[PDB]
Amino acid sequence: VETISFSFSEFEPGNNDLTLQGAAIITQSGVLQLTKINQNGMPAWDSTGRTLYTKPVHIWDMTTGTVASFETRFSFSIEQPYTRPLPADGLVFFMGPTKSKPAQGYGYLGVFNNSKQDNSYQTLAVEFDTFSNPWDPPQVPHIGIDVNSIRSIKTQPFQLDNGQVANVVIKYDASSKILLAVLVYPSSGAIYTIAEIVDVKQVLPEWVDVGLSGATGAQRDAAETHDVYSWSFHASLPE
Amino acid sequence: VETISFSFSEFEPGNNDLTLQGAAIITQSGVLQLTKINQNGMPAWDSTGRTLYTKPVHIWDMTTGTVASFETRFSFSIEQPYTRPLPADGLVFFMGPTKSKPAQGYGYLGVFNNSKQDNSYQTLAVEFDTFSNPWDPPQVPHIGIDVNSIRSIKTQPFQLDNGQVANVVIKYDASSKILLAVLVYPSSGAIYTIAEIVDVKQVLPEWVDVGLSGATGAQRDAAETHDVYSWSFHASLPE
Ligand SMILES: *[C@@H]1O[C@H](CO)[C@@H](O[C@@H]2O[C@H](CO)[C@@H](O[C@@H]3O[C@H](CO)[C@@H](O)[C@H](O[C@H]4O[C@H](CO)[C@@H](O)[C@H](O)[C@@H]4O)[C@@H]3O[C@@H]3OC[C@@H](O)[C@H](O)[C@H]3O)[C@H](O)[C@H]2NC(C)=O)[C@H](O[C@@H]2O[C@@H](C)[C@@H](O)[C@@H](O)[C@@H]2O)[C@H]1NC(C)=O
Ligand SMILES: OC[C@H]1O[C@@H](O[C@H]2[C@H](O)[C@H](O)[C@H](O)O[C@@H]2CO)[C@H](O)[C@@H](O)[C@H]1O
Ligand SMILES: OC[C@H]1O[C@@H](O[C@H]2[C@H](O)[C@H](O)[C@H](O)O[C@@H]2CO)[C@H](O)[C@@H](O)[C@H]1O
Ligand SMILES: *[C@@H]1O[C@H](CO)[C@@H](O)[C@H](O)[C@H]1NC(C)=O
Ligand SMILES: [Ca+2]
Ligand SMILES: [Ca+2]
Ligand SMILES: [Mn+2]
Ligand SMILES: [Mn+2]
Ligand code: NA
Repeated sequence: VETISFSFSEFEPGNNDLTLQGAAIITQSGVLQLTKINQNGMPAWDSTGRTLYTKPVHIWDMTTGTVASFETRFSFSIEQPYTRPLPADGLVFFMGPTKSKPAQGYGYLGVFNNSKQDNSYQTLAVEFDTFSNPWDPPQVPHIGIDVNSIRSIKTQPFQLDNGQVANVVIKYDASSKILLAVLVYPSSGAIYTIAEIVDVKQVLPEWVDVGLSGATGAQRDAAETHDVYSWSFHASLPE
Repeated sequence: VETISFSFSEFEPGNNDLTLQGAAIITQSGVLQLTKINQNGMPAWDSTGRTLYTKPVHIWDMTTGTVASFETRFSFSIEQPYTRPLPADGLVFFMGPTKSKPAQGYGYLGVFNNSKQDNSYQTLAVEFDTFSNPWDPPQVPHIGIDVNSIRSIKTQPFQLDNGQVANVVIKYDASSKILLAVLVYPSSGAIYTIAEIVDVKQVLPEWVDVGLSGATGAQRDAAETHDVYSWSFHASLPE
């Protein structure tokens, strides 16, 4: 069995196990600020930032036909400090082709280039979307399972606990082809779940990068924090 | 859309919306004790108890082919206070034929009669199993998805937080046929998930009872509490 796993209980600046793209920085206190926080402590609009795990993950093999099972977990907080305009745009965990660079910001969350359903993306993502774009359901925030498109195949509305920490669990079972995501707010005890059938060999390349991305909006103060406090991942490819 | 739903933030004695079976009592403090607590506060062995919602739930319709989606949530605690022997047996949420009475206790959890795979059970269940029977995985406790058998089609080990309250979310989407279950321990933050494909059209009857059952073990002090503090449910049958 070919397995790979990492576990960041906090984030430390400088360590070359994570690549920081765009606006993403790691604070001295250990927080991954995906999008920019101004000097006054307020989130900046027109910001996009990602991080990628530096080593690639073997997810499936075309010769042997085997598909890996995987699971990722992270804790994040989104603080929306303004009533007007609406906050934007969200954060997302995404898996796709290696050596990728930040795509379009705003409602494309740094992962996609437009709203088109296109297999050439080769990207699977679980989004936590805070702004209702024309391709979105009306309710925000919502969890979404994104398969080669920012237009989710499945969405689940959830109520933001503004400024508080959420715990995310995402798991894929290759035998059932079930992709599963759970959000828990320890502050309130709220639990949200979403699941859908994802055939990974049809979606992802054989080797992928895993990463996290966030984006703020396209007009002044259409913004919110996208802080991540911890991140772990594990995959096991049968041989 | 044919919809049914209930919600108990606590339980009160006498409420005719819940039928109590076997050893199940509702204390004055509002707790549903599925299995017998002795007068010294210690859980009794050789105990089986269940509760049923008094109204049936329309899960699917034969003439139209539509299948309902549903979700249940409850909080429970299991305390294992004896150092010997091993505790037993667990508790379970189950859906099956209406007007049912308690089945066999011990490892059958008050829901099944034997360890057979028998489609005439017509019973779907999500178990939280504390004793490893010959048909069980070796790890206990574990979550299990039971389809017409106490022999789970899928299990997930989890670590008991002795005496602490756990929150359970169980969700079924009829379109993807994904049955999902989540357990969260607020006391520790632990999160556990499990999911598997279930075609309730081939499993459950058209109308079902929903319920909770618990059982202690078959020898002295092979026992533990099975207390439930809240229970909610919701099903929506498309038309
Ligand atoms: C969202 O949009 C991003 C911005 O466009 C995409 O990124 C760009 O992707 C293109 C590939 O389509 C990259 O361009 C290539 O760069 C390589 C390496 O230098 C060149 O070898 C390659 O050129 C050769 O192939 C071309 C056909 O593709 C031929 O036309 C050409 O003659 C060569 O034979 C090509 O470079 C371009 O060639 C055409 C010229 O007009 C152009 O000037 C020149 O750049 C490009 O580098 C890349 N940009 C960035 C910032 O990454 C992005 O695409 C995804 O990511 C890239 C890296 C690839 O992995 C794609 O397969 C993938 O789709 C896309 N993002 C997503 C998620 O879709
Ligand atoms: O307000 C945040 C959203 O902005 C969207 O872009 C809009 C932009 O703010 C401006 O108003 C422009 O004139 O219109 C576009 C809408 O097409 C952005 O697409 C969305 O994701 C949010 O960031
Ligand atoms: O110890 C608890 C378990 O008991 C199991 O029954 C056993 C019983 O305890 C006694 O030892 C008897 O002689 O053997 C049986 C095993 O067949 C019970 O089946 C299990 O669910 C637990 O309750
Ligand atoms: C389970 O036991 C009860 C009581 O004997 C019986 O009525 C029921 O038909 C049994 N079901 C199965 C599948 O054996
Ligand atoms: Ca959006
Ligand atoms: Ca058992
Ligand atoms: Mn969305
Ligand atoms: Mn079991
Ligand atoms: Na905060």
